[PDB]
Amino acid sequence: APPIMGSSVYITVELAIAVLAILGNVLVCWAVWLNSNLQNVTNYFVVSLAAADILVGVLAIPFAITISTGFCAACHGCLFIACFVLVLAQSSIFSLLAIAIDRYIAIAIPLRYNGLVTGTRAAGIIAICWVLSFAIGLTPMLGWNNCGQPKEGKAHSQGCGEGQVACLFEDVVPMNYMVYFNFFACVLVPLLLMLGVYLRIFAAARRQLADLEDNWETLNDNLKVIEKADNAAQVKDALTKMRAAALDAQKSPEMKDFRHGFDILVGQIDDALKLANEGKVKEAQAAAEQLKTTRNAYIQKYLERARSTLQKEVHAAKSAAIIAGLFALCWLPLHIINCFTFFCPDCSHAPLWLMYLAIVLSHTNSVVNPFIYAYRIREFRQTFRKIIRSHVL
Ligand SMILES: CC(C)CCC[C@@H](C)[C@H]1CC[C@H]2[C@@H]3CC=C4C[C@@H](O)CC[C@]4(C)[C@H]3CC[C@]12C
Ligand SMILES: CC(C)CCC[C@@H](C)[C@H]1CC[C@H]2[C@@H]3CC=C4C[C@@H](O)CC[C@]4(C)[C@H]3CC[C@]12C
Ligand SMILES: CC(C)CCC[C@@H](C)[C@H]1CC[C@H]2[C@@H]3CC=C4C[C@@H](O)CC[C@]4(C)[C@H]3CC[C@]12C
Ligand SMILES: CCCCC#Cc1nc(N)c2nc(-c3cccs3)n([C@@H]3OC[C@@H](O)[C@H]3O)c2n1
Ligand SMILES: CCCCCCCC/C=C\CCCCCCCC(=O)OC[C@H](O)CO
Ligand SMILES: CCCCCCCC/C=C\CCCCCCCC(=O)O
Ligand SMILES: CCCCCCCC/C=C\CCCCCCCC(=O)O
Ligand SMILES: CCCCCCCC/C=C\CCCCCCCC(=O)O
Ligand SMILES: CCCCCCCC/C=C\CCCCCCCC(=O)O
Repeated sequence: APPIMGSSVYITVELAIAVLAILGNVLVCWAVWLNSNLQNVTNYFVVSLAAADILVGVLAIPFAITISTGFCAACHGCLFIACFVLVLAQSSIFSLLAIAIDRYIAIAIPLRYNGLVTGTRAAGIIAICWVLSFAIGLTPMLGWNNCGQPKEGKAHSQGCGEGQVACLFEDVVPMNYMVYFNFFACVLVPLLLMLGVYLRIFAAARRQLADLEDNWETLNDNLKVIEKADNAAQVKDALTKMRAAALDAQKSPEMKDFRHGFDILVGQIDDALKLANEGKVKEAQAAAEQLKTTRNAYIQKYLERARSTLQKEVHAAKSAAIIAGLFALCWLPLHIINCFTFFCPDCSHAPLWLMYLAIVLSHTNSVVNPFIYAYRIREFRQTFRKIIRSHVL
């Protein structure tokens, strides 16, 4: 069948993908620019991500279309249009790796997060990572290429000029770079680091929610113990434990009542302890019952406001992990095909239709991030609606 027929489907699909990558990711950047609530360090790596996805539809996809033709070109010039998408894919990994780290710092040390993780530093890291993306993505241009052994039978068959080659990806980029350097070192290892960072985010979250439920139990159980105690020493024991678990939880209009609610609580425990150390066992049990009023007015509201925040931090970590995981679902096929081309020379090269299919799959990854934000993030969804209603409609 004529090559232009199959090539037309691939090109139409690529262009259709390009439009969707530019539209959806320009919509993300427009939301982060307008909504002040969306302006945080975590969302500055999202804009770096969206920028990389914008450049895929504007440059990487046009470049991919160009190299599918095998047009005659200067080898190093063809080497650039073959390696530019590696820069964009490398930038996406750095951002994906920074979001995972930023979400870990947020849940592992929320108190020193505002000073440690600032916007000006996020900008310096984004700039640093973008430069390194060009260094890593264009390494073949520094010498690790196949321009020293061009297929001159292929170049002559296509009427190429002196110093030109038939611009094909696997003919100018060595496969040991794509497998050992790009896939294993620069794509796989970083994705494994993310997997481990997300394992520690969720581990730190399950632990903290449980430890807050342990204090909530240690208080009420010690209150029940006092309501059934018999002497002043028992009461003094159940209060010594409660004071430890109270100050332990202490560690805005809401933070003012949160600090007042614990002053009352810890103070009321001091009230009962003095009586327990004075031999008054009845007056101590009565003073401890006033904690039941502080509990149903301050403590139970704090426990639930802290439980909700930990849940909101887990929801966001999951949303971030769905973005890095879908990056693997889209890029692993094309990487796994390169491994078969590289590791098994006795295997038939994957057919051209599977290459196209794997190539367009890697490009659909630049369309899906705006959908995860709109689906899994309430603030992004609302801001997308505002832009669509006010400007696009
Ligand atoms: C700011 C952005 C939009 C500029 C984009 C410039 C791009 C399209 C330019 C920059 C370098 C250019 C390449 C450099 C060298 C060659 C070798 C020549 O034998 C074939 C064209 C080719 C392969 C060029 C194609 C177009 C190219 C990739
Ligand atoms: C969710 C993702 C990671 C699963 C996708 C795995 C895909 C890319 C794997 C599964 C089976 C693989 C194929 C199995 C057999 C062959 C025949 C061989 O002569 C060329 C490679 C080729 C054609 C493989 C290419 C890659 C392949 C299609
Ligand atoms: C941990 C996961 C997500 C990373 C991906 C695993 C990759 C590296 C694995 C999965 C399947 C593997 C391939 C399975 C079969 C073959 C055929 C063999 O003759 C050469 C090695 C080769 C080509 C393997 C290379 C490595 C491979 C591509
Ligand atoms: C098969 C169609 C003919 C032209 C081609 C090709 C081709 N063959 C590959 N073996 C290949 N491997 C990659 C990868 C880059 C980063 C990770 S995997 N690419 C790039 O990904 C989209 C393609 O258009 C190209 O830009 C590849 N292209
Ligand atoms: C295709 C079914 C319709 C749904 C569309 C989505 C699925 C597209 C997936 C693969 C298309 C490529 C199929 C494989 C084409 C192989 C061509 C072939 O058999 O080789 C030519 C042979 O040399 C001469 O007979
Ligand atoms: C708006 C920013 C995006 C600009 C992209 C411009 C659209 C170009 C799309 C595909 C270009 C592919 C050209 C193929 C080159 C080979 C042609 C030939 O061999 O004669
Ligand atoms: C805004 C920054 C502008 C710089 C953009 C980079 C443009 C040049 C990119 C790659 C240079 C490769 C072209 C060299 C021709 C190939 C030489 C050869 O094969 O003999
Ligand atoms: C590091 C961030 C800025 C990088 C922007 C991209 C500029 C181009 C980078 C490398 C170009 C190397 C290829 C130069 C062509 C040389 C051709 C030859 O030697 O025959
Ligand atoms: C072959 C050299 C290319 C440079 C490597 C590119 C891939 C980056 C992989 C790991 C970088 C590690 C530093 C980034 C932060 C993650 C560290 C961590 O696990 O906490």
